[PDB]
Amino acid sequence: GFYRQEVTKTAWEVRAVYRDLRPVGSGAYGAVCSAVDGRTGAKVAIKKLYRPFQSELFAKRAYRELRLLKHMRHENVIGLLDVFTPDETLDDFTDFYLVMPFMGTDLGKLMKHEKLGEDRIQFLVYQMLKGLRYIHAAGIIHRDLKPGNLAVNEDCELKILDFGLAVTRWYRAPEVILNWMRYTQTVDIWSVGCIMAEMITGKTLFKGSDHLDQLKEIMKVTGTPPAEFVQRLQSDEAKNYMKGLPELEKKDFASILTNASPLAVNLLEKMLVLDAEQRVTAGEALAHPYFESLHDTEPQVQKYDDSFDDVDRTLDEWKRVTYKEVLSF
Repeated sequence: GFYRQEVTKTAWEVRAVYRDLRPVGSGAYGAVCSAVDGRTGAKVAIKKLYRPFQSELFAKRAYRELRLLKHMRHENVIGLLDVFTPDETLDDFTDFYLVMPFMGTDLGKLMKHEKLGEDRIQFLVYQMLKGLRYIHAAGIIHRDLKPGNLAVNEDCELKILDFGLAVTRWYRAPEVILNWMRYTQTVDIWSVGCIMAEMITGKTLFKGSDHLDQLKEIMKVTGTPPAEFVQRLQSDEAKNYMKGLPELEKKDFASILTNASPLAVNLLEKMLVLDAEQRVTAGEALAHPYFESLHDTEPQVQKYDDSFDDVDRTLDEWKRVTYKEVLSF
């Protein structure tokens, strides 16, 4: 009395090298399939961009994603193995595909599926910080680091995803919630801290309903910042808001993270401070004694020039520049 049917029937056109296409995930900007590279035999992930040239905004974002992926060459940062288009000429150019190493899962699902002891947590945070140090050395800020953006394979190797293209705010720095200061690289550090805390205790550290509730939950732990920090804020609304907050003392992280080693508590105390200038950088965090047991952790990477991304272009010009990028691979 019933019949089965596939309802989403999207069509892919990929190089003959990649065999065994299998869906993995979807997204607003593209869909991902697993495949096997016939040459090396390695497992790869192929992302088909979702209508990249339906609008000038989508085209700009696809071009920036492509250039960011081409620029980064680090083991803890997702990179490009290949880029291709099935279209034969520029006038027919409508779809292009990105090829990346295949990661079995992301840290978000892993936190609910797997036991994460001290050693695996240490290694994962270690890889996060190395990838972040590489990204920051290139002058790029992730700005939206979360467990879903951290891919992990079977070897506990980690890669950062969706960087520079800026669930939503439990891992956002306080300067991102209120937009009260110019963003620095250390915003990503805050995210790591949150993630690391959630890795240790198994509970979201700062889980708020609305934005102001997020800041309430944050300052319950960090305490109110000194008035001097409030006077250096750029936003006037945030300044007036922080003025009228009742005084709150800093809570001891050992009481918060009851099942954390002293070194973990120390590193987290240096990561989760309200003033971004007082936060350790990725390199300083990597030098913490918490990572002493791991092999030593500057990257020589060219500064990323975003001027080419900000050139005002028509859709035809976006298609031509993206086509050149695709063919230049």
